Amino acid sequence: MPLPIPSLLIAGIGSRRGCSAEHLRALLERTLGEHGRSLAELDALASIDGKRDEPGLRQLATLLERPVHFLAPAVLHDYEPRLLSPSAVALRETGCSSVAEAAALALAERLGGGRADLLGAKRSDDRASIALARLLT
Repeated sequence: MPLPIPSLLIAGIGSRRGCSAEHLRALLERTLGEHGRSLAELDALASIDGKRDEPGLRQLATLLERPVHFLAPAVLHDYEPRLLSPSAVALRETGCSSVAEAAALALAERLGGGRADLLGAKRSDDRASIALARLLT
């Protein structure tokens, strides 16, 4: 009996200082809606670990009752070659050319144990970026 899928869906988030839970949640909702996915289907949120706290992301994780994992800059860098939206601010600050895309892939593959795929390029506004990754199966 092959169980194909714990089908896994992860949202990677990169955000500017101060970005609210409500802002993030609205961007997240629109991003999921583009791909015909619902908040209810997310398994976890991912972002980059650093010193700065982001109360907005922790609050969003509490709203969703789902975890947020913060991943080492070094782990995210491993995903540079597979990113869809190679960036500046990001690359400058974090060494990583898209925090949202890298963190979504990196977490999906870590929780899921095989190859992950982005659903599309990240969606960004002035304050935050969201990317979605799933298990290649």
